[PDB]
Amino acid sequence: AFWGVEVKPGKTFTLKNATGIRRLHLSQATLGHGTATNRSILQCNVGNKSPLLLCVLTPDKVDSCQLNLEFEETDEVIFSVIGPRSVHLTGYFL
Amino acid sequence: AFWGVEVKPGKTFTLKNNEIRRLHLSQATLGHGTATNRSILQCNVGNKSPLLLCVLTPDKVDSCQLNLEFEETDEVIFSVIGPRSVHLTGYFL
Amino acid sequence: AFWGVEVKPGKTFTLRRLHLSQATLGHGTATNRSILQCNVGNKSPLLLCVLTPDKVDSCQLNLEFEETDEVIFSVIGPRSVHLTGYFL
Amino acid sequence: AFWGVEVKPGKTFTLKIRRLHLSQATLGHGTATNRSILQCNKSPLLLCVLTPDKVDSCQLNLEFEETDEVIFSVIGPRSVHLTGYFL
Amino acid sequence: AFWGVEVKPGKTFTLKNNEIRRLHLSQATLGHGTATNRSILQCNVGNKSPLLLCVLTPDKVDSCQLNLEFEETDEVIFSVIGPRSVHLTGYFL
Repeated sequence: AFWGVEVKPGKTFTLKNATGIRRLHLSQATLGHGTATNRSILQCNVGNKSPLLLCVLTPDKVDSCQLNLEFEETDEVIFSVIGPRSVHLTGYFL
Repeated sequence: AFWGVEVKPGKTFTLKNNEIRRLHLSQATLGHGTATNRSILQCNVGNKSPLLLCVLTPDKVDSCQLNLEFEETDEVIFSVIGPRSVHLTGYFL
Repeated sequence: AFWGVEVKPGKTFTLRRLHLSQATLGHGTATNRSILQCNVGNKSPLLLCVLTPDKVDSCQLNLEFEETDEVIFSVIGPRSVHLTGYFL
Repeated sequence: AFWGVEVKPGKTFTLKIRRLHLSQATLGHGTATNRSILQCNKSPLLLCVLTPDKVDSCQLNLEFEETDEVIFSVIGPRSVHLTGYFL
Repeated sequence: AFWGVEVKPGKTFTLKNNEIRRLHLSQATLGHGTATNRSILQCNVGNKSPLLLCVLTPDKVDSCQLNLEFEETDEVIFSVIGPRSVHLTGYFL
């Protein structure tokens, strides 16, 4: 059931499917290790639709936060991180 | 299925349930900008008196959980009062 | 499904299963805190949350009610509290 | 469905009705500035810490049954209002 | 239903399913101590690379919601990096 991935500052995670589609519950975003003080923003693109901000993590202030989103899509979902430090996404499949 | 929209400052998003789904609103995140004044997320199902959903303060409370649910015949109008947009995210069912 | 009410400082609201999701501090310039209180019948009052202006302006509750008994929400403090949630 | 109890700074609460969902802990009335800790009982586990004028309430979202040990205690100067609902 | 364990600093707790239940991890609370450095909750499944679950900072963020669920064939290794323990609480099913 458990699911998780570290999305890195220049890299992107894509969630695709393979005729069946699983439903993923994204629960938590946690700031990764680093010394940089600038914030990291978690961003999401479904297809070509404009990107949506999921959360903002500020080192030593808001180091992790709840998301509780759910994904069961026919289009690929692209998570990206803008900022100096990676974001650990954790959750579970339904 | 995933759902989301960026509500710009001083603008309105309208949720229609015409052609019928139940939306779970999960998260509100402050958008990009340099302004330090707060943004308030507002909701009105009807021309009714608006109810406050949450307050986002730059560099203090940049996002917050909502966990509201909508399944209405009337339109639902979300609005943002403040200098920076609010990204609403959630999911159907 | 959506449900909500603004409980004014000097006022009480009286209430199948309602999921109370969110409490948000209302407009005003007062800096004193507001406390959300709940009286279910002759029972002693229980505190649901505390909102402090410019510090804790809203918070999750995630409570549920379906009560043959009358539920009375009240706010002690200078500013109103917007309660939001949903049925079922 | 609604459920709640004020656990006083020096008193223990036990559950004695359905599958209980503990949702919220709120600091009770008082002027004391010292922290209050909510504890559960076997070595006891901390559920949350509430600090006056800093963290006055917080989410829990745990599930209990009377079949369980279920011994809640509060260590600190101010009581803790536990609120939630039965399943 | 209730479940919980204190993961001591630098130590490991193992969630083992065999003989199979679904555990809902709800809450992480910082344990007793005077150290001001942060504690990080970490999760491994088998020999894969560890994922960060949450960060607890003394006197700032002393506890936080997790709402993770586990129902795996392999052991789950929780670990704490930092000076103070982390009390994990949750429930089965």
